[PDB]
Amino acid sequence: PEEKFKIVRSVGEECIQEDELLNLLTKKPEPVCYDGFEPSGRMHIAQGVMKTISVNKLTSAGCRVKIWIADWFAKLNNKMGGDLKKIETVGRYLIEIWKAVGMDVEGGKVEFLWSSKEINARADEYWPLVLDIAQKNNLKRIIRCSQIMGRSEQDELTAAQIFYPCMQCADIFFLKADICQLGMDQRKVNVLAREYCDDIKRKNKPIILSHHMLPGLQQGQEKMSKSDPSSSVFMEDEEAEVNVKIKKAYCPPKVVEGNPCLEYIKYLILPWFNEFTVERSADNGGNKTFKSYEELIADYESGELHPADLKPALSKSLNKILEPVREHFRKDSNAKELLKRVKAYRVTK
Amino acid sequence: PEEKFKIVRSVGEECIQEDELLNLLTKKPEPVCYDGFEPSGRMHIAQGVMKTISVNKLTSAGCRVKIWIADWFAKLNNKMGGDLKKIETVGRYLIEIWKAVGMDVEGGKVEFLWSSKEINARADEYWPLVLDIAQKNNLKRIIRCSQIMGRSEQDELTAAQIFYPCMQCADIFFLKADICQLGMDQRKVNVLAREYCDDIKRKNKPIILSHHMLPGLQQGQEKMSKSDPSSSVFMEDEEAEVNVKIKKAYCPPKVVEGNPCLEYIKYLILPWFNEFTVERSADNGGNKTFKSYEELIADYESGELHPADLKPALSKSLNKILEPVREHFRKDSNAKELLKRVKAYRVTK
RNA sequence: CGUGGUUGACACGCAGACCUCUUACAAGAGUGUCUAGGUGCCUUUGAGAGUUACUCUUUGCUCUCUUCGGAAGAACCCUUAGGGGUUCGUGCAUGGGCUUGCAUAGCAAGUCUUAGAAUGCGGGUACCGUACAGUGUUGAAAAACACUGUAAAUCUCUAAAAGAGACCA
Repeated sequence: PEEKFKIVRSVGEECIQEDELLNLLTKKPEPVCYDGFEPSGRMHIAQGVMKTISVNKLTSAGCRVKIWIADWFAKLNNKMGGDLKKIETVGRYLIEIWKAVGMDVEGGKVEFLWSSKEINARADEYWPLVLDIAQKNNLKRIIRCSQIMGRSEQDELTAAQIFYPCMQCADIFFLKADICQLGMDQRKVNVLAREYCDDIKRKNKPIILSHHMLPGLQQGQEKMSKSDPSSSVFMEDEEAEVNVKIKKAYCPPKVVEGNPCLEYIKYLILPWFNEFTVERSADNGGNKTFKSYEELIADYESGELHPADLKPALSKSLNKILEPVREHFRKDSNAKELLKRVKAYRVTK
Repeated sequence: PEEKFKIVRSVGEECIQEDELLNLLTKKPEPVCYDGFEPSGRMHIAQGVMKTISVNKLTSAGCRVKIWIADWFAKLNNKMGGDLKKIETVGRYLIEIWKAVGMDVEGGKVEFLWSSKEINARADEYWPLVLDIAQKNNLKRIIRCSQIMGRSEQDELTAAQIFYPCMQCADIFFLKADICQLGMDQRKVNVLAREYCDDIKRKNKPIILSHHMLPGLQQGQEKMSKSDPSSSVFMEDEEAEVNVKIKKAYCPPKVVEGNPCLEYIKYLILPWFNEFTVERSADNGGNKTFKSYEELIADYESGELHPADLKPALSKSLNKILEPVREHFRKDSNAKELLKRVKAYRVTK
């Protein structure tokens, strides 16, 4: 159990009630983890590789993982202008992406569940939960959750966006989930679920495992934005595109704070390869291999590792990571058509 | 058409866009009318007999009438504490009451539709309408509709009670409704549906027919309350209960304004029996039979008709109206059991 | 846009733009790459009929002499040399004066400037120079010329279409 605990706890940066997590792992052989994904356009790296890492860690720990393809949820936040057909193509594209990048789907522990299909099949189960969750929460509490949409409390919220936290909270119980492994931006809704548990006096509250939000490639971008293709590495970005984006990426020398390249290495490269190799000429200290983030940050702060050397190794590593996805979308005709259609779609806020 | 227009218009006190109503009657042979009824406990007189009068008027005018048994709508407002089983029992009790009092169900123009069964059967049609209606409407607008629940905008509104106006507005289109024949307290949500039509650019807006709210038997009670059994005549109230309630009813002499008994005569006795007879001794001017409300108010204000005579004749007329319901619930075992169970239930606000 | 090479090849000066790199931009660099269009000509053209949702408005596309009497220019038929014959190229908007009420102007309305070509845009034209692929040809290269097609790749790619009201909800 302690090994399982360490593995899962490594997935998220924040864990609410770690003791409950440990008890769950000891007592339940196959805990249920989920994450919810709006098919909101081209997938950037945090959705593909970081989520693959988290999910594979969870499955290796013995957990079952439900990937929630949030198609009506995409509509409610007006993605692709609310066209369910374009949403469905986007979701199929996303599923193909996770398959190609190395999601352990074949292990039989990962299930892709579509929100519309599942809720339609069992609406009698679902909507009562939505309605009650609303009933036990006052309005301001729901508005506070709007960040799950990438929207602020000051935004003119369409009342469908007041819906949105309600069904997302309901999903936790409809899916019978034990671990809420989601981004920090989902935290407010996840907490809501525990609050609801108090109102209904349900002892077994869901765990919250909040993941780090990978910053955007430009300065001061706490999170990647699909609206700026230049700040974000997309799963199907060509090697030249990746190289250019990384080259332009913010990376002041000897400054670790807010250096998005370093977080890319920390959260993407090291968790994937377990090591990071910087290839340099003999005059430049030669090749150096880093097995921990601490070594990288130490040499970077000292100035032994200069951004000019850091970024090329970085780009090479991401290109290696992304090559299987490019190959899949090049070889598989259905994935190729899905990607063509997705790239043809205008991204809506 | 003009005869049909007069008949229908006589049903509601307010009619929005009367001209649209006239065109509707001229163009569509069978206009579809609805009203929604929360199975919220014992049926007080205005829910049974006045609605029978209105519905029979509409059907006599050739309209189709859908009686909406709003059981999820009942749950959302915590009626009977939100238990669908007591809600269903109450709804069956209401249907039995409407059958017994003389609802023209045999005519084939009145359809009792359950919110649960209908919405569950066609959720794909229903819930998108709810979601879009919410999407177009800002939150303050939804809260303003809370009166449809018997709740104020200052009440701690459960977010289910923000659901409630949206679901009710959606009902209008889900039922494909042409005439919203409902109480004045529904007006705000009814108007919402017309506003929605502008937003979706739907030319054919639903006609809005708002009924008078029958006052409670006590002074200053603009509407009957199920929380005060003494102020409300229940359809199954025994003759003695009716007599006592009418005796205690507010009825100052020569004062017409705010006099409930006169309102019952105007809205229940005349529309039912087309006349009302006050039986008096020869020394008290003998029996007098009134064919119109103007005669009633004139003689009452003059003081020729004293409350001591008005109340007995009034109670006699209500007892005559209610006797079929008492007989039904006495003879039919299923109705008898339903009434027993309903009377056993605590009314929740 | 200038300097020299009289001339041209060919060099210097000016400016910009594209491509890579020194990164985080900024900043900087690099001949790494790109930078002549004009000329003159025609062009307000009546009215009707046919051309899809049903009808109406606005068009677009087709059939008759086809506003100043539009085949402008092109090309083909012949033709003594002046010509004719044949096919095609056949667009949109405003004015200001006078005149009816408005202190005057807008605002509501009538003829006139075939259209004040008067003012604009658009398009079709033949010549020049651009490059390119072909062809001949002078040239060891560079450089030079006759012709061929273009310079906006290209086509309502309409399945006529935009609105209003009907079938009627």
